[PDB]
Amino acid sequence: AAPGKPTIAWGNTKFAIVEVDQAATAYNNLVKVKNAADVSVSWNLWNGDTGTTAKVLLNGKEAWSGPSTGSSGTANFKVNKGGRYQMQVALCNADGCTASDATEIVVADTDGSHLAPLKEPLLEKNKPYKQNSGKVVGSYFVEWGVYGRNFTVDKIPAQNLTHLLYGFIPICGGNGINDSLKEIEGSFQALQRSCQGREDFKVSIHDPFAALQKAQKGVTAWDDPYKGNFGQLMALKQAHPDLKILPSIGGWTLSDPFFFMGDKVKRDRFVGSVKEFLQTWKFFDGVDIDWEFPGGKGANPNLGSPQDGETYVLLMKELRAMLDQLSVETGRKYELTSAISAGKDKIDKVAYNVAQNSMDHIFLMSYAFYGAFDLKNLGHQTALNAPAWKPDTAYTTVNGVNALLAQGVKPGKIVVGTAMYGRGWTGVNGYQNNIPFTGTATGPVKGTWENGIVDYRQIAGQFMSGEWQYTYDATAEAPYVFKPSTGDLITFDDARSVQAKGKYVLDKQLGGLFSWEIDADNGDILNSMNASLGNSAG
Amino acid sequence: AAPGKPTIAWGNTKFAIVEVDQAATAYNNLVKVKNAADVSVSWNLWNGDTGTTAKVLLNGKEAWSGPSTGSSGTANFKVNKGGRYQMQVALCNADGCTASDATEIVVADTDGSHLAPLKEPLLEKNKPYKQNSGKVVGSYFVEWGVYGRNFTVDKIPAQNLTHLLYGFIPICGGNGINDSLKEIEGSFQALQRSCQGREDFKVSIHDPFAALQKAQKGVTAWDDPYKGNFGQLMALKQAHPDLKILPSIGGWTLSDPFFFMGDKVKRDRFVGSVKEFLQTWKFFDGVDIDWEFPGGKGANPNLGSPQDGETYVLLMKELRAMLDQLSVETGRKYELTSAISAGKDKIDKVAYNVAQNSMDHIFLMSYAFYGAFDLKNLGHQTALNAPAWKPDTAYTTVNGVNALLAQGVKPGKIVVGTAMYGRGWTGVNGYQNNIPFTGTATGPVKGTWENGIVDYRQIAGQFMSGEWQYTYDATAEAPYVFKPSTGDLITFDDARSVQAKGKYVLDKQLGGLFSWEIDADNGDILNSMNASLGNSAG
Ligand SMILES: CC(=O)N[C@@H]1[C@@H](O)[C@H](O[C@@H]2O[C@H](CO)[C@@H](O[C@@H]3O[C@H](CO)[C@@H](O[C@@H]4O[C@H](CO)[C@@H](O)[C@H](O)[C@H]4NC(C)=O)[C@H](O)[C@H]3NC(C)=O)[C@H](O)[C@H]2NC(C)=O)[C@@H](CO)O[C@H]1O
Ligand SMILES: CC(=O)N[C@@H]1[C@@H](O)[C@H](O[C@@H]2O[C@H](CO)[C@@H](O[C@@H]3O[C@H](CO)[C@@H](O[C@@H]4O[C@H](CO)[C@@H](O)[C@H](O)[C@H]4NC(C)=O)[C@H](O)[C@H]3NC(C)=O)[C@H](O)[C@H]2NC(C)=O)[C@@H](CO)O[C@H]1O
Repeated sequence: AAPGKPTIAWGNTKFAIVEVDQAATAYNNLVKVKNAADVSVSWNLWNGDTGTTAKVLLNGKEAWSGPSTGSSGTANFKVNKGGRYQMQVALCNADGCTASDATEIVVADTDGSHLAPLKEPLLEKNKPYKQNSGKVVGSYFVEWGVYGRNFTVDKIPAQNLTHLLYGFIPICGGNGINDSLKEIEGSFQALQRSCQGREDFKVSIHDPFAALQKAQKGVTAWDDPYKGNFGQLMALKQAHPDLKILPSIGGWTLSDPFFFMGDKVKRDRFVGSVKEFLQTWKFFDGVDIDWEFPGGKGANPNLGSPQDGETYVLLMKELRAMLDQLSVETGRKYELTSAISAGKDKIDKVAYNVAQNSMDHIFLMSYAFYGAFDLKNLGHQTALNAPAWKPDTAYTTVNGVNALLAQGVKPGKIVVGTAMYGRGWTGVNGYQNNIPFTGTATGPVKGTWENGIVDYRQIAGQFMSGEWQYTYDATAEAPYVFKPSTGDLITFDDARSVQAKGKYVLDKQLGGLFSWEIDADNGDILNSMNASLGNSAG
Repeated sequence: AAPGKPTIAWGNTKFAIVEVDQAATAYNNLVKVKNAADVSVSWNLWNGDTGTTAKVLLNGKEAWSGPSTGSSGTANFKVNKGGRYQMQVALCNADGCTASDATEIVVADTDGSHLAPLKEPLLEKNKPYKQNSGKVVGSYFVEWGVYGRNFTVDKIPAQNLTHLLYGFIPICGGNGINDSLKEIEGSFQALQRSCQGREDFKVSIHDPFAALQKAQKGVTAWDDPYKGNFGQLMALKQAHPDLKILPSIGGWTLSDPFFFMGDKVKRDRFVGSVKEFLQTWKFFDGVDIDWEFPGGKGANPNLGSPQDGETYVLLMKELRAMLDQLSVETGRKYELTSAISAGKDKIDKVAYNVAQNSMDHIFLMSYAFYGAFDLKNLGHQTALNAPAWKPDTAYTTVNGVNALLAQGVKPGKIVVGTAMYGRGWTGVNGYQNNIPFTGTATGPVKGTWENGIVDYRQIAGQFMSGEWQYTYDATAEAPYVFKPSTGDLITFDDARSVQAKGKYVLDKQLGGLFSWEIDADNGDILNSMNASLGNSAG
């Protein structure tokens, strides 16, 4: 007669292809990529003949087989594809095979194949849009926003985006390489801990706790291998297979390392580490380079060289070559983007007409044109055009787009920036004809998280009432609120200025719109980005 | 400044003092009693000075301490008491100690200290009673009832009992020692597998899957160490701290080994294994001996000796001595009981007037007086008295009680048996004056699970309607149903006969009532046991 029916032993059923060390703070030790997950299963036979061969099946297919030598057995084998499997133990003899009931086993991987789709309801004022315009609709999500700002991946209105960028992936390096981090308490040290034993110029993760270990919706079980932002992004990719999720390298305080990349030894090491990062974290779809900025004038006053433009063009061509190789290895399309200054003095330091051939999209940072960093020359921080009182204004969106077009950049590559936050000053005084922008300020406006910067949510929630004046400048295409008693002035984007940017993109055949930063919107800004580009509601 | 605040690493938080091998079918390998659980905790420090000393606290008390030498650490230590603890990791230096948030850890033990109370709602017709009569209200639960009968520990109306007996714990032994098991397919083999490598005459668990591994309400997590009947009984003891839960050794098919216990070498080995079993499974409160029966005439026709009475008295005295020692070692009260034949021919083979001094209670099996085992001499199987048509009837409850009293047994030791099932015959014919008990039968009645035996639930649900006659014999104090067309006759207890037994117990100052078997009642029988003994509703 056939063997008796085995009973699968109680035991762990959760396994991973990319293992995470739960007691590691250095990136080198934190993740281990294997070619396959090590899986184990045991069984007991409470009644009958134990058979002569025991097998482990996954969805009916043999993953292991060996001699059946007693009432209990154990099998160890490898599983090289992530997902959930119905696993059975079958005992066979010449008279037949008898299979156990199935037990589900989970085989984790960083594409999120083991995870349920994170498909959460839209919050605040976000309304549903269908990405059918063919235009980019992007936004940045910040790693550290999960703490005070309490804005996690399950709160991103993901169906309303084509591109979701993660700021920021740091480049390892200590003294003289990431000195701009020292301006932020504990930040430089944090990177040195993450990069312990790791060469400089290789990428890492700045805050491994936020990126991978903090419990978040959908990834709360103790043995869920990937938690934090990366575990939720993987689940988000299961929910939105076409959303492009790009890791952004750099930003204001993590850009110093780019200034050393004129040394091809360092550049090659960096590019190779980006390739490894994408092989490790499969939910990511390319790389965004946010170098602020070629030529200097970024956070570090001691960096910047006339050689930076060349280095930027080389870097893009080599990134593209690496991504093209990864692309054919995997059958996937990988994207290469960059967030750049929108000021013509900085644009002119790079030959974008050449670099564009390596890039899918150029995220023109048409924001922060003005702000509390300059208390004497006030102006709209993210306007489309110059204002009527100063038609010579250098820093406007159109001027940055025009600088790119004048180099020969194709219009379709250019993605216009929208601000989901305002910049502002306090004590504004000595202005003429009721236009506060003609005076000078005494300091920054009180921000939501930091001086001189205010979330759009707070502008709409608190500064559109009481003594606050509201004006929409139709020449510049920019809103601003002003409190005459304290002289507080805030410049930002609102639904109408975003609609003007969107119409401008469609008229000039530009690539779409992107924003900084997603946690600060209440929905009004992203709704307008979507509507103004022609995306159908629903 | 004090050290930074550590983050407890994700990891297993469930540990056990008595470990269970998930891939073991032999009792020797299945459970491992340790003096303490091996616990482990790891931690990372994402910000700050790591301190110079790291400590693991349980409810604020140090369980481990060692030098803090880096950003991550691991501690291994022992916990010798079951329960749930709030565990913290603190990093200290001369300037202060900084403790992590707490993480609960579970330390399992077999008293059920790690489990939530299994306090389930009464089902079917069971109504709530308060054990305030001072009388025993007992019932047996069968290990194998969790399969076809689907009657699990969460279905026991536990608040309505003083004593819950578990049938049955087997005594290891193969050929010539447990031959009565061979009458049940796979049963003898099952015991040989459980007892592999274990000496004969030591106790074991007959079906380890039902007793410890089958998922049941309250004990379904893969890493819950104790599942099955024993895990639920532990949780039941957390819910009913005063309920006495006794393991019963023997029964109809596991009694053969007792017949060899005239050899003190074997008897001592048995008693020592009972002590070990109670040290291992702390939720149990003593031991019930169900030897059927001293003198033979049990399942095995080749066993029985005139020496059995002596062996029984010795066994009880030695069990009592072992329990008295365990009792003072633990501060607990342990009970020693026995289920015995109620026929005077069998009672007379034992000097109960002597054995009673070692026993807390005598469970008089005043049932199975008659049944399909004898097709020619029909009669009430569990009546209080003889019927009017045969006032010389030997097997009645009163006669068994009277045999005990005549030896000198104290009335308070005697617990009267009630049947939660009926016995019956088919083809009953040749009876006079409409009393079916005067005829003879052609075979057994069709049972619920086995021939000639019917659950009371089924008697009430199916055989109290249609062609079935119902009669209550007030002389005997016994109900019976009869189907004249097929000649099917069933004898059992009902609420009224149980009330007569209960009044009899109170009148004669007996110890209380017990029943066989709890899964077969729909609530009517246990309700009456409780009411008739004077227990207040509620
Ligand atoms: C003496 C003084 O008055 N000098 C003035 C100049 O400083 C000034 O030009 C503006 O200069 C500031 C630097 O202080 C600069 O603002 C940095 O701007 C970048 C964007 O280009 C920001 O970075 C990106 O966006 C967010 C923030 O918006 C970053 O946090 C993120 O890392 C980056 N990524 C993305 C995708 O957004 C920096 O955050 C920001 N830093 C500070 C300190 O604010 C403006 O870009 C400069 N503007 C131009 C047009 O160059 C000049 C012009 O107003 O006036 C001089 O007087
Ligand atoms: C030739 C023939 O006709 N002989 C008749 C005799 O057999 C007979 O006496 C009765 O004999 C049967 C044995 O066949 C016996 O029934 C065994 O009874 C015990 C209880 O005493 C049962 O065991 C316990 O209870 C349940 C069952 O009710 C068990 O399953 C459990 O293991 C035990 N524990 C508890 C707590 O309950 C046996 O299950 C049962 N076995 C069978 C096969 O049914 C009766 O006890 C005998 N009665 C007396 C008074 O001795 C005799 C009397 O009717 O008639 C002869 O003719």
